[PDB]
Amino acid sequence: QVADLKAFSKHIYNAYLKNFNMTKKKARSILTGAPFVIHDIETLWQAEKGLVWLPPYKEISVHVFYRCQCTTVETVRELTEFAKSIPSFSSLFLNDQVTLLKYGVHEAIFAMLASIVNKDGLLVANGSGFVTREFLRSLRKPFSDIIEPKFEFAVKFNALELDDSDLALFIAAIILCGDRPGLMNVPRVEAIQDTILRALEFHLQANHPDAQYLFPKLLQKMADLRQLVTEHAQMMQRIKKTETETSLHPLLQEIYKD
Amino acid sequence: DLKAFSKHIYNAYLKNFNMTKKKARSILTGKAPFVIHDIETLWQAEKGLVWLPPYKEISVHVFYRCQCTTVETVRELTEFAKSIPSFSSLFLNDQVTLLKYGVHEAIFAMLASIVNKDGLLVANGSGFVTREFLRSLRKPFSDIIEPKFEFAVKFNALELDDSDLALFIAAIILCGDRPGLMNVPRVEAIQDTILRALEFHLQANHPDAQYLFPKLLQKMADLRQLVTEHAQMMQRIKKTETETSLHPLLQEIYKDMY
Ligand SMILES: CCCCCCOc1ccc(C[C@H](CC)C(=O)O)cc1CNC(=O)c1ccc(C(F)(F)F)cc1
Ligand SMILES: CCCCCCOc1ccc(C[C@H](CC)C(=O)O)cc1CNC(=O)c1ccc(C(F)(F)F)cc1
Ligand SMILES: CCCCCCCO[C@@H]1O[C@H](CO)[C@@H](O)[C@H](O)[C@H]1O
Ligand SMILES: CCCCCCCO[C@@H]1O[C@H](CO)[C@@H](O)[C@H](O)[C@H]1O
Repeated sequence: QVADLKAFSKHIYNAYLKNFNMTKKKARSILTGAPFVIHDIETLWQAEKGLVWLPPYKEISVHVFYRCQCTTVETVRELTEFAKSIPSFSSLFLNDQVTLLKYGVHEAIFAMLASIVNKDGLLVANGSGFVTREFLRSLRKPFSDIIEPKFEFAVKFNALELDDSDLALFIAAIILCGDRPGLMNVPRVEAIQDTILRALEFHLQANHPDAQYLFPKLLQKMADLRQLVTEHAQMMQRIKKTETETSLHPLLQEIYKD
Repeated sequence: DLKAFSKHIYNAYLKNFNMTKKKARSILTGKAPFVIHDIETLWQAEKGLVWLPPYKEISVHVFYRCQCTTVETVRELTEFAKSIPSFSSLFLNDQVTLLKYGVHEAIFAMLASIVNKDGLLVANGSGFVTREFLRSLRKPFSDIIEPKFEFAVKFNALELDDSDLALFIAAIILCGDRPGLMNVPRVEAIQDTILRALEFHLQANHPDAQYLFPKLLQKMADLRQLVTEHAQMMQRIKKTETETSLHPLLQEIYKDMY
């Protein structure tokens, strides 16, 4: 058990290093010293005009909302490849894999957004841009509702000071979740998750030897993320109800379908 | 390119399907399987001569063995599909949608390879269960059997070989009008490529065949009707035979078929 955990953790980290475009290590070097700062309409237009970088244009709040969907779609592709590299995730039947991804990606996305964020804003477009928290909060309701809860979570999450190797096991535990609706092989997914959680506590003891209560704090963060996604899906429902001209990407339609 | 397309599909077929039609026709012709034709021969077959939920009765036992072969063939069809150009490029939920509505059409076409008018090869060709015995099972279980033999005899009269079947099965899976497909234009495009490859392949492989390609297009329509009728019998069995188990994968496949 103790010898198999270190190899397991290393395999998952490699799956992480191989599949995600931005690491917290890379992100943290960009945010400590250059990204083009986007803080109003004019700089946002600048960024789109090649300094940094879709359905037909409409308005600024809707354009940003569309760029949020695009990052989700791309992060889902990365999370799908990550999960496939996970031990025995690929042994599940394909429909169980889709179930885990469907109900797990947004929990993992919000955890991973914390890596590319500080209290003042968000790295965008491979870290070549930085969009400020203040500009994001200046958008129109209902679109601005979805913004600040994610910053409030990320600031508290970044306080735990996790690194990419911790995060790789954290995300894997989010995905391999046994109580997802419609899951076929519940005992098999619970088994995989228990191994990942075991590997995670072992990894934390070695990587953060002085850290107080870090494993149960992380388990609590997993419950916070489910609550965060719950509130986020509620706000997406309001956007769908009250902003009928605004489009939702087909993949997000499938994720949010009941 | 188009020959290369067919050769790639053919190799993914030989790589992923343990029993080929060539092999099956060698066994069934005589280049010798234990014949299962009644209760006693079936018992001998289970007692190591040839080879699950707890036993209930004979007709349910065979019904369970039918489910086991579907589960195993879905696994092979999943890997065959994942080896097809641009099937893997679809999103995973679209891949599952195609398999969900495609596997039984492919399964019934592929079962024709291991069948003659008298019965069916079982357990890697080591057994042969007679159409006679299968028809003699209790209703409602026996109802699922004879429409399949009817289809297969006529299907075998076209005298396809494994090279033809590989493209036929690929065309069945990559099917653009499956319910709930996300990227219909991309699936329709892949299907059109397979079908053009098949037309081209049948020209070379069956030069003297008359109307073979449109006959095969008609067999694909016949397969879809055979599966609709089969799905209705399966739902009636779940209604009237509450003690009989249905494998979870089959529960998920038949959940929304009418
Ligand atoms: C740590 C918290 C950061 C909070 C910021 C809000 O970020 C988000 C909130 C919610 C979602 C979930 C989506 C909603 C459609 C889903 O439902 O899938 C995604 C993002 C990700 N946003 C971006 O990456 C982003 C934002 C702006 C721009 C730009 F440059 F245009 F301004 C470019 C990219
Ligand atoms: C012309 C083609 C063949 C026709 C014969 C009927 O065969 C079938 C009909 C319907 C299905 C679809 C399933 C049903 C649950 C689904 O709904 O998925 C599968 C089979 C495949 N049967 C077997 O392989 C089989 C049968 C008997 C035994 C044995 F030895 F125990 F008696 C062992 C294996
Ligand atoms: C192994 C490939 C064949 C799998 C076929 C079974 C697919 O079932 C479907 O899986 C989906 C989750 O992914 C659910 O949303 C659907 O409710 C369910 O019907
Ligand atoms: C790309 C991996 C992430 C996919 C997440 C979205 C999955 O959507 C679900 O796909 C299933 C078909 O497979 C359908 O049965 C469900 O109705 C649908 O909600």
